[PDB]
Amino acid sequence: LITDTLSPQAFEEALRAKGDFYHIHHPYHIAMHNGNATREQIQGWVANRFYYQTTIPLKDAAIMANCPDAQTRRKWVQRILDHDGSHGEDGGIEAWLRLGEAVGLSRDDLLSERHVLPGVRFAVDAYLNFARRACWQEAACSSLTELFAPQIHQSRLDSWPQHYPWIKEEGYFFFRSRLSQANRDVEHGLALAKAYCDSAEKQNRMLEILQFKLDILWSMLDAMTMAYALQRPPYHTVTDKAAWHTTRLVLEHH
Amino acid sequence: LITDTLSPQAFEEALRAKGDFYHIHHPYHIAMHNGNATREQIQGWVANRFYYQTTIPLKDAAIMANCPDAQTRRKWVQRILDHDGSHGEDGGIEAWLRLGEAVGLSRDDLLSERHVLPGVRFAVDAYLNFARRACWQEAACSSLTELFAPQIHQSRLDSWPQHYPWIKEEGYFFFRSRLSQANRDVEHGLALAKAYCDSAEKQNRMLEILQFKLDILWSMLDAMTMAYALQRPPYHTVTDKAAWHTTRLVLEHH
Ligand SMILES: O=C(O)c1cc(C(=O)O)c2c(n1)C(=O)C(=O)c1cc(C(=O)O)[nH]c1-2
Ligand SMILES: O=C(O)c1cc(C(=O)O)c2c(n1)C(=O)C(=O)c1cc(C(=O)O)[nH]c1-2
Ligand SMILES: [Cl-]
Ligand SMILES: [Cl-]
Repeated sequence: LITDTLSPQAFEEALRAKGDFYHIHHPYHIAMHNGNATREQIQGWVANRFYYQTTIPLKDAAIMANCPDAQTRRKWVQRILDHDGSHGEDGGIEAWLRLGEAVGLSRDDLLSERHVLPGVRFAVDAYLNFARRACWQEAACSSLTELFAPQIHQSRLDSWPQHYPWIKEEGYFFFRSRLSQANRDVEHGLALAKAYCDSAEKQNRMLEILQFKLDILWSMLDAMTMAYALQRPPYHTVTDKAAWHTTRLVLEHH
Repeated sequence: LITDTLSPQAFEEALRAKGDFYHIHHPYHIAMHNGNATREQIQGWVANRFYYQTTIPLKDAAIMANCPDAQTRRKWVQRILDHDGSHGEDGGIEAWLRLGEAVGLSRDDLLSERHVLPGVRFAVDAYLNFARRACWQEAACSSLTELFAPQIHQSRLDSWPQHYPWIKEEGYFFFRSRLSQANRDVEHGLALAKAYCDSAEKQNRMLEILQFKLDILWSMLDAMTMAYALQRPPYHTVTDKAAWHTTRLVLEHH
């Protein structure tokens, strides 16, 4: 715990130290990196991570709605454009659908969101609800797990082709695009964090907010582990079919 | 799937059939019932389920905030009284703390909420968030897993004394109190559902809301299983200490 307020430069390094808990250290990721994941595990990861990807623009729009500073909104909106496309070009959500196709899943497999597990849904929804309710500065700075993302994207680019040569080349476009996007994103996030977190109280709170974000990522992979590695998906004692709910209940009627 | 609107009696039958997916069928519950859970597994369950218990009055207050009908509010507030108590350590939250003491945990172990796993937190927070955002009728009716609760309370009253004689008597007061309270609650909840859900569209929607509620309960137990049965609590690959966030971030500073 911080007792005497860190300088902006020392505070940046305390945020970066949270990378010790990044999801690159989760066994599910480690198995994929080492070549020990199954195709079913890879497909399940791609289908479930699509729910996070399609939530990113929702959460960034939520931050914008709570942010009365036009300067900050002019920069932040680029995140929405990167994922949704500008306009019919493509964008990150389309690139994720192409990763789906590269691992053998149809566009409808991903777009239906029928394979998204409830533990993934509750973790990703927690991110959106924080973004809706927290002050904009706190919600914007919870993006800063992006500090650690280029390293994980590059790890996949380096390892997957050797172990999983059946994954089509087009599939890798998203990970390569993020090497530059995540870097520009954090150039903004860090400036915000270092300006805003100017007391020991705000610095400790922000570190706890970043821990919450890391917990979301870890918990998504825990749900995937139960379902696809341990043959304990929801209701496995009662049925062999998927029985969980499949609807963003507060955003869509059915 | 319902095509032609069910009668109120047939709709009740449809709600009751969802009991097939109730958490009495989860392996973590089954192990406790059969006498095969460890003292640590039982203590972890009591500490984590306290986060659900302390959220119930928050959720019920959220329902009331969204309910412009005074008649309904006059009935619903009794749920808040039941958990918070009319006076003194009276109430269900205090009874759960006494269950904590009966299994060997202090009041601070529970009140600090330091043992609450992120997967339990995100599932339970999903409940609260639905109650804050959905229409009051739908949020109220998501209580209807109470249809199945007296049986699970009775299962513990029947099995635990013999398997776990070290659990102190006073521990069993909460489960016994809920045999009557859950029945009083569902009298109202089922009357509301049968009156409100008077079209095929509303009936289909409500069965999906009840499934969402079932999925929350199942996912809480999946998180406990990872941490306490499978030796895979968060961050186990990089630390032996608890490193998850421990704060209701949007409701308390820290
Ligand atoms: O593949 C990954 O492991 C990973 C992790 C994260 C993260 O650290 O939050 C993001 C992404 N990918 C990603 O593709 C993405 O567009 C993204 C946006 C954000 C954010 O919080 O706004 N995180 C991440
Ligand atoms: O011990 C159990 O398995 C169990 C289950 C549930 C449930 O079915 O939602 C409740 C409770 N307990 C409980 O003690 C309680 O006070 C309660 C209120 C509610 C509700 O949704 O408002 N559910 C439950
Ligand atoms: Cl990224
Ligand atoms: Cl109950």
